[PDB]
Amino acid sequence: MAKIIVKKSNPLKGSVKIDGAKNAVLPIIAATLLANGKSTLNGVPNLRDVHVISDLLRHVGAEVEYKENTLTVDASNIKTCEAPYELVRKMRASFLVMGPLLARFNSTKISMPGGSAIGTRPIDLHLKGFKALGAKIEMDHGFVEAATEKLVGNKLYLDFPSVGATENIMMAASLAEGTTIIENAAEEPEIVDLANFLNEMGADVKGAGTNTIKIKGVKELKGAEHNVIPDRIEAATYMVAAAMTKGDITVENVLMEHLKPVVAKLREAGCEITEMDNSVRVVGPKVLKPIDIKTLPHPGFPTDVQAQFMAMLTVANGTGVVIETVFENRFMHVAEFNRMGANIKIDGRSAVVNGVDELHGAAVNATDLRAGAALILCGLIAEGETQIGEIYHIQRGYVDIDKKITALGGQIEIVE
Amino acid sequence: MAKIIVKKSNPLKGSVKIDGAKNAVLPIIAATLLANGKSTLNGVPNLRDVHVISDLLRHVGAEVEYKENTLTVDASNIKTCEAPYELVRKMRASFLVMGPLLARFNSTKISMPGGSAIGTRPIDLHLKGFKALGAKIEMDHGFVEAATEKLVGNKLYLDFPSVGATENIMMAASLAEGTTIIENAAEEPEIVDLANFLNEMGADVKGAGTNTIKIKGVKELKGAEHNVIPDRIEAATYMVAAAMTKGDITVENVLMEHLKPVVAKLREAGCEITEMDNSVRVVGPKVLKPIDIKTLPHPGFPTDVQAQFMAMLTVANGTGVVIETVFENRFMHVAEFNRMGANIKIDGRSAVVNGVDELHGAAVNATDLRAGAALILCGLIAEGETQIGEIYHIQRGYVDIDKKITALGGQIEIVE
Amino acid sequence: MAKIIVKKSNPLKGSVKIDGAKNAVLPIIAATLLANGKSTLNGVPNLRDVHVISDLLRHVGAEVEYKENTLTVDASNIKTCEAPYELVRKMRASFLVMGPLLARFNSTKISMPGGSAIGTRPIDLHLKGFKALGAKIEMDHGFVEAATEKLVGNKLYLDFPSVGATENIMMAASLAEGTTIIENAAEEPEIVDLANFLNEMGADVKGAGTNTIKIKGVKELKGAEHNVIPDRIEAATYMVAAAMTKGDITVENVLMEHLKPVVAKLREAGCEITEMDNSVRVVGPKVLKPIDIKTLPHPGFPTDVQAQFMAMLTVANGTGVVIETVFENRFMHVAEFNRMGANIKIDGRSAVVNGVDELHGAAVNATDLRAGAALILCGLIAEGETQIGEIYHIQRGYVDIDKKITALGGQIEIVE
Amino acid sequence: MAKIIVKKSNPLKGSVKIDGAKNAVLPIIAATLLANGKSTLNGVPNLRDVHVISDLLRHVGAEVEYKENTLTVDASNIKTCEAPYELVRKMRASFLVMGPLLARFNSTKISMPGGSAIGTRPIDLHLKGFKALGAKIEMDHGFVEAATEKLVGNKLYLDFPSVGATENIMMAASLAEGTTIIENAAEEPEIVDLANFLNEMGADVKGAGTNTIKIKGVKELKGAEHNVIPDRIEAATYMVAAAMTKGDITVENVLMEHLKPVVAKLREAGCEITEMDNSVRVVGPKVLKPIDIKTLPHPGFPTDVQAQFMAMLTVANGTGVVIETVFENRFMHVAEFNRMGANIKIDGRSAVVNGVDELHGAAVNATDLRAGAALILCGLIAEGETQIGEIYHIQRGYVDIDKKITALGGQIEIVE
Ligand SMILES: C=C(O[C@H]1[C@H](O)[C@@H](CO)O[C@H](OP(=O)(O)OP(=O)(O)OC[C@H]2O[C@@H](n3ccc(=O)[nH]c3=O)[C@H](O)[C@@H]2O)[C@@H]1NC(C)=O)C(=O)O
Ligand SMILES: C=C(O[C@H]1[C@H](O)[C@@H](CO)O[C@H](OP(=O)(O)OP(=O)(O)OC[C@H]2O[C@@H](n3ccc(=O)[nH]c3=O)[C@H](O)[C@@H]2O)[C@@H]1NC(C)=O)C(=O)O
Ligand SMILES: C=C(O[C@H]1[C@H](O)[C@@H](CO)O[C@H](OP(=O)(O)OP(=O)(O)OC[C@H]2O[C@@H](n3ccc(=O)[nH]c3=O)[C@H](O)[C@@H]2O)[C@@H]1NC(C)=O)C(=O)O
Ligand SMILES: C=C(O[C@H]1[C@H](O)[C@@H](CO)O[C@H](OP(=O)(O)OP(=O)(O)OC[C@H]2O[C@@H](n3ccc(=O)[nH]c3=O)[C@H](O)[C@@H]2O)[C@@H]1NC(C)=O)C(=O)O
Ligand code: NA
Ligand code: NA
Repeated sequence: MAKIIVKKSNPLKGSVKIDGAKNAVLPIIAATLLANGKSTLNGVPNLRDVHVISDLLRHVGAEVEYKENTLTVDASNIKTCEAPYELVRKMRASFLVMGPLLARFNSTKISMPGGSAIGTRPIDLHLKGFKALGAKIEMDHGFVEAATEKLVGNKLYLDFPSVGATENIMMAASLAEGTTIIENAAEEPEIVDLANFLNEMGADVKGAGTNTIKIKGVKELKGAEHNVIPDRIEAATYMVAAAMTKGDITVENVLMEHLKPVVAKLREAGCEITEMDNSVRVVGPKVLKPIDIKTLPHPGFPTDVQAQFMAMLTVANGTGVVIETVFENRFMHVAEFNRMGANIKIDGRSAVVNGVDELHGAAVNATDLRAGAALILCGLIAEGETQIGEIYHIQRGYVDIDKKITALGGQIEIVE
Repeated sequence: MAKIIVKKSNPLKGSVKIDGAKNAVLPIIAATLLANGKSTLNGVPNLRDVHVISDLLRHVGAEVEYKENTLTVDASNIKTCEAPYELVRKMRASFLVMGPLLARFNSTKISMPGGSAIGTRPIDLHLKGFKALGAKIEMDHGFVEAATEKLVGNKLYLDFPSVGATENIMMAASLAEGTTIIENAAEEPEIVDLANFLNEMGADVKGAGTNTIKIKGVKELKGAEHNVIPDRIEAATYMVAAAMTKGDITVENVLMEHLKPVVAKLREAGCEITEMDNSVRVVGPKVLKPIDIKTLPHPGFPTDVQAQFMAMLTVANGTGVVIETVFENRFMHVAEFNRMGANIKIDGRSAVVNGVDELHGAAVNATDLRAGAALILCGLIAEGETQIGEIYHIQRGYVDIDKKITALGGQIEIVE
Repeated sequence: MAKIIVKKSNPLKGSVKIDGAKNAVLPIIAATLLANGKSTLNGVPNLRDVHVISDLLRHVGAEVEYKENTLTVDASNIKTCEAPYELVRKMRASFLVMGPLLARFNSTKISMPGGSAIGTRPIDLHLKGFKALGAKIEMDHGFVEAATEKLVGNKLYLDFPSVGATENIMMAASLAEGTTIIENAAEEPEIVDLANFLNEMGADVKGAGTNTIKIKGVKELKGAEHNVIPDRIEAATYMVAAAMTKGDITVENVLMEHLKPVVAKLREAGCEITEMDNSVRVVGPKVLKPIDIKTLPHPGFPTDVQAQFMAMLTVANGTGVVIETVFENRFMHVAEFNRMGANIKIDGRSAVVNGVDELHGAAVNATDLRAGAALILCGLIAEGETQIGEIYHIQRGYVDIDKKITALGGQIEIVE
Repeated sequence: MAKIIVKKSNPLKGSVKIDGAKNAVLPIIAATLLANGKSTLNGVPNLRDVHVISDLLRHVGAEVEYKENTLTVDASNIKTCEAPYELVRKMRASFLVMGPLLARFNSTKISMPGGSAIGTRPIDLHLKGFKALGAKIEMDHGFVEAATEKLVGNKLYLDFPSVGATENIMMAASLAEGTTIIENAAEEPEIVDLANFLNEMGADVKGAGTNTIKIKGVKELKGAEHNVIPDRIEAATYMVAAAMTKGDITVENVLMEHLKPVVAKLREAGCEITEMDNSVRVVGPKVLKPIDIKTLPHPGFPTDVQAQFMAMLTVANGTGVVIETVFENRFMHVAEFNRMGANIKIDGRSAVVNGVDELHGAAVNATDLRAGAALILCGLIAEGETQIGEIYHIQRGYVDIDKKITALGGQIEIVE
């Protein structure tokens, strides 16, 4: 089956346009279900996970049309409030329809996400929020059912500033009676994009991007046009590629505000970075300085760039430490980096990376979306040729990574 | 040497006035050193750590006067910029004079804090910030020296949202040339109090209490009058005491905004809590419901109430899990709780508490400030009599815990 | 693709014959490569991993014949000393030919194992041992090459009592010049079986099953007949099944010595166990008592029975804690147990299991060999019907689990 | 109060005689209580912990005489079976009288050890063993009481190969009716010494030093003469000192068998070591090679030499990783090493040591016995002068460390 073949490449040089954020668009597509009427989402990346959640909206009865980076949804006449096992198994962000459906129909039944490549990932905080709003929860043969006679706003506290739980609870609260306060909310940029979209539909959401979000429920929402924010993780991926290849890359169609920790850590590693209004230029250092990273809730260093920064550290001039506080098992890529000649040792949530002279091409498997992209970065600097398998992991969340890297001068090819 | 003797007590009932926040006043006292002139701090708790940092200010040449909860400082004619080993060894918040002194005199030499009861606690992020402002750092025989020809504002990123580093860097940046941005800042309420005080002295600090703080340096600051915020951890301590003793306590002179996670978790445990403008009433449940807590940066659950909530969980109706993400070794109290008949097992950063019928009085030692207070809470509900040793831990950060608990109907006595 | 369908079942009752140990036979098959001549292995389980390593022996030029639980190997005329990427990727115990090949031909090149379902699993200790014997090591594009002018016995210390490293080093040392001492050796029963087989071929291996193994190299080894020990993990799997289903099962063709920790922990959980010469009877309790387990090197509790004991604990009468010290990510099954209604929370290497009334059938995926078998145990007691996917994990290491459970009265079927 | 002053020293050269093992003698002194009659222990180190447990034996009514490294005990006419809070608080090995007293009198009451400098250290496995022998356990106000109508031999499984629990259970089982089997026993050399002493008194203990110990109870034991084994941790401490100071030291009166992992790791670090019958010569390398250590049950690397090897690694030529699997909080020394200019970062149970050019003298505090000795090793190589406080930690478990290091050419002094 399919492989990505990467060869030792030239320093990457030129411009790359960044697509719309996967992780903004998935909850915003779920949010269209809140509205009686038609929404228009612009800047939608052409990704498999977008098509899967589109098919979930079709399954519950919304009218969905995608073309040329615009997705329309008419949720006027939703029929059903069940998310079947196969769709949640394919893509766990499916779970984000639970909030909207519960809010629109007072009842929903959603397959409970199972194992994940990057860890045991419970959805307890989502359900905590729904119960605080007056939903009763029960489990039936792998499904979780939530039903109420009406949602009522309430104060609720998130034990962890969960991105997903913040999204699900915000959407449910938008149509509740009264005022909801989400304490210890996720501050991620995608949370702000979602809130903006809810407000464009007629909601009253304040505080998004802060530690506390206040939602005053409205009786009804209407379809609206929204421009999705740019993919900050894709941007970061190309910024790291510039660092690792000692290249010079302008990343176009980005928001600097959303890239703060990545910019800071790349500068600490030796990069020369120029921040502009809609773009950032990254020039890689001649010698990579070892740095440490610790993944944390935004605006701490993002776990979605952890594997990619680890890959950069494998040829840094010294010892770097990576600490993963957000996910349990997000080190499955380490053994693959080691096949390419890295010197990485893990214990618990920390990985000690001892920089080597260079990596050497080898047959490797992507273990997950961000680690696969990290193996592509390894393959750009590794001597010889790298063959990456299980490439569906990559293809589900990066638009045309082969074409974008090809246009920056790298040697990469998807073969079937 | 001295002991606190606690006996099985009546349910606590009545009102308790909360003192000024230890952890607000210590950085605000350090901040008085920034000003050429005299500051007046009202609501200063009469605590040993206040007197230690006062003596540190005396050592560098400030004029300090304390009386009846007001502290005045005239920092007009500071002489010296060295913090000696004995003062930092006695109280590690001593380290918070480094920022002000560096800013006022362009040079400072500060003993580097050593071991701590609750963990290995580096000060690397403080120094990261100072270097970003143009300070050169070097180590000399246990001291860290930082010197510059002038501080210049800069963007800097905190790998962890460190309370202390946020404080130290904010104070240094207040007199720097140009604009400093602290990304991934601590959002703790004490950070806001400090910023307010800097602004009262003439500074330009915006964003405090958010994830990003922007400081535009000014050439000079002037002494100002400030009212310190109330001690949110002391308040929480009494709120827990109400829960554990099945009492009914009004905590006076508090800010509900600062107590959000404690209020939420006590309500989840079964308490009936009434939030008012300057006070909160806590009525304890008849049966404590087991809850889980996870310590996190504000507004996540505070590590300073972790031991005290653990103590509550030792008689809860089931199994609770405590996860300490902020400090490394903040479980030294567990063996002492176990001497009183708790059923607690730890591995790594998690403690599994299996609720028991009741605790039984025993001879125990406080291991640190918040754990000692937790042993007092255990002793209020434990059968018989509890004798607590190493009480200096407690006395350094609680005002008259014997008198306040005595006025709420508990049986407690300090003996010499 | 294929599924195992398990339904709520009767208590299991009757006898089950245990097959030969997967984990004894794989290193013993690698060890046949040491001998110039023909070996005969009896009690070989008819498992996919046996056929994969057989094909690896074919690839290097040994003559291999399997029939009716006997495998013969003639290693007289080995041709090549390379283990290709596809065979090691399929089955990482492939790596165990490195020791024999290095010893027979003074040179070997072996693909370095990559990611594993249950953790990042380096092979550094294997290479440490080979270097101590005089091998030079280098990496070439995912392969590790080891070559010497002659192996010479030496003292070497294992940082961890690695099963695989102990096996690989013992086999290499059997043909070395002089005496090797392996300090901090694995004491697992499979290590003793291997040593016995080496001695049957003419080796001089003493201390196997103790913390120190002394090998005096011989110039040549000869094929021998060996009876492989019974599969202690398969036995344990059926013993757990008896406990969980409240059944009464005699496990036939086992060695009690190898089952000590499993027998002790099942008795602590409430089982009535009768140890006999070649068999053990397990009668399950009416109420399962919660127990804690901590995985450790033999004779500590085996990590290969961890998932299966976790599954038992999901319906125990209280709270049990599972601590995995041997493998990093061996909790991927937890999310699947949770889909079936378990109440499991993990942090770091510990899992807190809060016993529930009963499990409920659901669609689940095996994540690995021992966890898949654990999902079958869940499905026997879960209400309704459980559908298990990714069943190749199970089928690679259990002989006819459907037929054996069917003969004990359970309802299970493999469908294609 | 008292300090140890160490100055940058010459390479250590000469011979040092090692004393009797603290950790052998403490359980062997407890074991004298088993015998009706008089025991004579030779090679008893003149240590405070020896005098504390001697006073515990006096408290229960044994006749104890110490002189010139011989301790006699007549346990003929024991009166009482209670270990008071003050003696256990002073020295937690006090707990090891519980087994003997329970066995001699069928009843005992022992204060339950509280907090410890190096971790939360439960005694649950001790009690598990006693209950398996027919003892009923209950807690009374910090004491644990264990009583039976008679101890009866039984099989019991240790979840962890606890040194203390193995000792306590072995001593209790020596006078039980029938045969006890301890599965997953501690294999530490001190366990063998104890068993030898029990057998010298008339017991029947086999398997000590293996993973399984079988005790056939006898009705009565008689006082015997015993020669205690040498202190393997003291020996290791001086061996490390040779490595760190680039010296050349013969350690006299040792058993090489007990030092295997320390010898292996020092050789991996670059030392030239010569093993002899009663002694070992260690010559330190010119450049220390970084190594990793992982603490484990014997014969894995001992946790009691972890701090001392960490100290060696602070000036090694590269990055070493220390992993502590045995104790929870055994990193309290790290902040003190950092005051002396080390570069150590911890997360969870792992410490990353990044070797520096040299350490620099500073005021430091011992946190515990083995860490204090490690600070002395730091002070021998640190530039200038090191002042170590809280020296009682050191003095309780090292005989005349000042005099022994002075005789090897180091500059050290205890001042009062
Ligand atoms: C890996 C992905 O990207 C992830 C990204 O890594 C994380 C962190 O920034 O935030 C999103 O996941 P998420 O919403 O599942 O993440 P969070 O809920 O913040 O999870 C972080 C931590 O919270 C825990 N968590 C989350 C929810 C909950 O109810 N309980 C809970 O314990 C998780 O198990 C984890 O330990 C992204 N996904 C989307 C669709 O936005 C992906 O799903 O493809
Ligand atoms: C225990 C105390 O209270 C503490 C309270 O527990 C914590 C957390 O809320 O915030 C203050 O400490 P702090 O400023 O030292 O805490 P933080 O800097 O946030 O430390 C949290 C975490 O960050 C780490 N940290 C901090 C600074 C740094 O340069 N590097 C670093 O790794 C710490 O080791 C720890 O793992 C309080 N002290 C004062 C005077 O405000 C006490 O010092 O008495
Ligand atoms: C899961 C399997 O069964 C496993 C079983 O779980 C373990 C533990 O009992 O022992 C065998 O693996 P193994 O030989 O790879 O296991 P070990 O080497 O003991 O690994 C235990 C620990 O040591 C570590 N380890 C091992 C070798 C090494 O060079 N370095 C290292 O750090 C591992 O990563 C792990 O953390 C079994 N496999 C066979 C074929 O005997 C399987 O491979 O199917
Ligand atoms: C630090 C000391 O030396 C120690 C030495 O570090 C350790 C490890 O080698 O073995 C002796 O302690 P010990 O008998 O208390 O140690 P162990 O019982 O093996 O403890 C190791 C691990 O097992 C745990 N443990 C032990 C007993 C128990 O019932 N439950 C339990 O969980 C401990 O908490 C720890 O995590 C030494 N003490 C003596 C008097 O022999 C000291 O007490 O001064
Ligand atoms: Na844990
Ligand atoms: Na770690």
